[PDB]
This record gives sequence, C-alpha cells and structure tokens, in this order.
Amino acid sequence: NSIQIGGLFPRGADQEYSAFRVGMVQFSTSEFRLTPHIDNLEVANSFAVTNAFCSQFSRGVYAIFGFYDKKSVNTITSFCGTLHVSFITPSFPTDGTHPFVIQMRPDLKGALLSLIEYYQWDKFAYLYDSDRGLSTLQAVLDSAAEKKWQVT
Amino acid sequence: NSIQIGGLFPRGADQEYSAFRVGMVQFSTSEFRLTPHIDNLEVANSFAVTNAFCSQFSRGVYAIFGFYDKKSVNTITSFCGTLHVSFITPSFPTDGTHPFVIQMRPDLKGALLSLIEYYQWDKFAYLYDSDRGLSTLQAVLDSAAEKKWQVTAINVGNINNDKKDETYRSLFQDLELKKERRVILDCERDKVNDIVDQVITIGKHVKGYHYIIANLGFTDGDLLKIQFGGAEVSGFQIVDYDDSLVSKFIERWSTLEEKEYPGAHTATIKYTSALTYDAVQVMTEAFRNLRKQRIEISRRGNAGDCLANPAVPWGQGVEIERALKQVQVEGLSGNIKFDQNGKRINYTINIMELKTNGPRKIGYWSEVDKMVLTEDDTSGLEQKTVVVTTILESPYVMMKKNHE
Repeated sequence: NSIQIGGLFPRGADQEYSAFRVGMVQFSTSEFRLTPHIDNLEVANSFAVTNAFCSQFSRGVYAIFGFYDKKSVNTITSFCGTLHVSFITPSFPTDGTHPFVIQMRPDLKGALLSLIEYYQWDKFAYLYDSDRGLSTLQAVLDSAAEKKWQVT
Repeated sequence: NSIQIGGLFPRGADQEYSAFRVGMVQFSTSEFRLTPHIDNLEVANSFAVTNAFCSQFSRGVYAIFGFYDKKSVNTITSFCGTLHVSFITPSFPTDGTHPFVIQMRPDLKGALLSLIEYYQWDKFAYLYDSDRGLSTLQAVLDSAAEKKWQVTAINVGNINNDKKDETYRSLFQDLELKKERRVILDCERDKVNDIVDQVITIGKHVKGYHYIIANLGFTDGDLLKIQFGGAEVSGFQIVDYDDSLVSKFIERWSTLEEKEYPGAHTATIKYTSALTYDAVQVMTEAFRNLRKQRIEISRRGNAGDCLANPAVPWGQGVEIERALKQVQVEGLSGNIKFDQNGKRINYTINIMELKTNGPRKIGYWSEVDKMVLTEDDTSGLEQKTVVVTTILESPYVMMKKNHE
C-alpha cells in the first residue's frame, strides 16, 4: 500500500532535505509508507516550478511537498486551487486565502506586532529584502499609522 | 502574408480590446497582415494564464500580446525567457530586466518621485494596490530614507467591498491622527473612483487636501466629482489629446458605432486601451523590418508541448526579440521605443493639475528631464479668493450691531 508524494526541493536545501529524509523514516508504518518523487529544482523560476508540478501530476501523486518563492508562489496556489491537488510546504504564508495549500510556517507577522508593543518603540529602522518578500513589512507599514511608528 | 500572434485579454477589459480591433485596420497594408487568436480568460488565475499561453505555443505563434496580474506576471515572464517567445503587454512593467518581454506601459516610478519633489513634499500618505506590483512602493520607501521623508504606506488593496463604509471611515480616522493633507493613490483607475466617492462622503476634499493619482489615466477616471471641492488634484495623462495624431484617431473613434465597438463612442480612451492600439503598430513594423532585412522567421514545424523537457528554444525568437525591440513608431501614447530588455524608453508623461476648469496640461516629465513646462496661457488673473482667518475679540474684530 505504498503512497506517492511530490517532493519539490531547491538545490541548496541540504539540511531541509536531510530532515525530510529523516521525517519519512520515523513515521512509516507496517501497512503503508510514502514514495516521494524528488525534483531538485531552482524554485524561483516560475517555468521550472510549473513544469515540475506537472512532472508530478502525470506521475499521479496524492499530495506535493515543496517550497516556493515570491515569484513562483502565485503559480502553485492557483494551480492547486483548480486541479484540487493538495500542496504542503514550509515556505512563507500565502498573502490571502488560497485553498488546497498547507503552510507549516506559522504566521510570523502576527507575533512581531506584539513584540514592538512590549518594548515600547516609536522610531526605528526596518530592513527587508524584496527576495524573501515584504508581506511582513507591509503589515508593519499598515499598522504604522494606528500605533504611531516612524519606520525608516 | 499571414503572421500568427496570441492574445490574452481580461474578460472585463472590453475597451482595452475594442482599441485592438481598430489598430488592425489602420495598420493593415497590402504587403501582409497580422492574425490574432483570442482567449478571454481570468487574468489573476495563473493556471488559466499558463493554459492560455501553452494554447498559443502549441498552435505555433511568433509573439503574444496580453496582460498579467501580480498573481501571474511571473508566469508570463518565465515562459517567454525560456521558450524565446516575445511578449507584448500594456500592464505594469516587470520588476526587473526580463528578455522577450515588450512592456508597452512606461515606468511611472520616476514621475511620482519628482512630482513629489516639485510640490516640495516631505510627509504624505501612500495608499497602494498590490494588483500592479510592489515596484512603486519600494521606490518611495527607498527614497523615503534618503531624503528623510516621513511616509505612511497602507496596503489599501486588500479590503472587502461589503464592509467598505466602516473601514474607509476608519482609514481616514487613522490618517486623521497625523492630520495628513497630502495623499498619493496608487490603485487602478477602478479602485480610485471608489476612494474618490468615499473622500466626498466625509468631506475630505475641501481647501487644504491635495491628492496625486498615480496612474497613467488622469482624464480616464471620473474627476468631476472632486473638482470643485477646493482641493488640488494632480495626476498623469499619457494620451495627450492635444496631439493631432490622437485627434485624427479620436475623430474616427468618436463616430464608430458602440454596439460593434464597446466603450468607443466617447471622446476619451483609457490609457490601457490607447497603448493597445499603439501595440499593433509596433508588431506590424516589427515584421515589416524583418521583411526588408531579408530575414526568414517562419517556424520550422510543430512547436510541441510547452512542457517539453529540456525546453528547446527556437532560435528565430532571438530575431523576433531583436525585431520587436528595434521597432520605433508614433501613436496615441506619444513616442514609442524599447531597450534591449523591452522596457518603455524615450517617452513623455503629461502632468495634469485638476483646476476649476478641468484637467490642465500644467507640466510633463521625461526620463532625462523632470518638470519642464511653462504655465499654460489659459488661466485667470485674481481668481483666487484668498481665505483669511481671525478671532472675535473686541475691538480687533467686532460683529456690527446689525451683523445679521
């Protein structure tokens, strides 16, 4: 009763995969297991991800574990939304509600707002990389008016 | 004589499509002609975008004219960079240099950054919409820390239309904390008309407020509702109706029947649509130069499934890129030209101040020259009722015994 799963891993993900490989071992039972198809791909390229997602759809997996990037994120969300494929990933949470998506990464933006309150900050600098995204920076700039912040 | 191209259109973009049809007729010669394949699809559904793009790559086109959303721009750009397929679009330019992309929309980022510097602003609001990329937001924020600006950036895009009256009143309750009187609206021409009607409801459009619409269709959206409140309104117009070329187009435009051409019986045209008419002229002259250059571009056979691994790029797409990126014509958006990346270059955005007499061509910019127009001759001397304030305190200001 072997069950197949999609495995989308970036190239440099050595420990992420090292922990993934350990994950399946500690959880496989005597009546079923997991048969992942691992595609080491450059996750930023939307075409590579799109071509890789279908490389798993034709193989007929029952769920896909992977990652995504600010550029390729909207590629996976609407793809799993129409094909009813279930996608599980630790990449950053979807900006909005996108169905058939499982985000292990807990919402970091909600916790950061509470930290700045206890420290009683008023003016500070916010450093962000447009690569990782800015969904968290957007949140602190939105609440910058209600809570009196002068973000540089 | 037949050239195949792919067309990706939002289903709620009819004038944007009506302008495309008129362009085929005005640039159809007897030497050759272009042939479209239209798929009305959802612009935000990148899966539909992927299904539409591969529908054209399997039919074997030479270039694709379409749009994209933030949720799909990366889908369009990534396929064109690998399959060497040229893409022409009037949507927002890509956040970076992407090959085989011919962005018809010019970069507004340079305009706003010095329209701010013209009025001498150092603190303002910035209500943006992520539907057209966070490119503009990073620009103002990067320049905010350099000039020690104090900006308030609000992701006004993600708001529900059912609780729109209690949240908009709440936003201005938040913007009232700093008594903000200088705002920049960075929504599409649709959500702008929603904010406009809600600024009127709370009366935040009188003497004192000053807004800047950050899109290339100032005269497109409805401006008559906030024109007389007393608040100065600035913006940007790309379709300079003063040019005789546009008027030549607008005359033939205003007489067209509306059942056959939706959204075309009026005197103005949306900047999204005006760029589309100008897009055809680019593609027409692109291939006409491939002809005169004695260049053979026709496909050698079935392009196959787009998901072909490894992705084989047809070499002549390089020549199509070089053909499209070396076009140079004139249309409704003024001048038209492209770099080696496909970005708009050598253009002119008319800056318009909304006075009491309507949109006024006050200024304009360029990627080399910033704010350089002398004041329009039309105006009125001593039309400014200067507002003066004082305090009732005898005997400085006493109400006459017959003050009623």
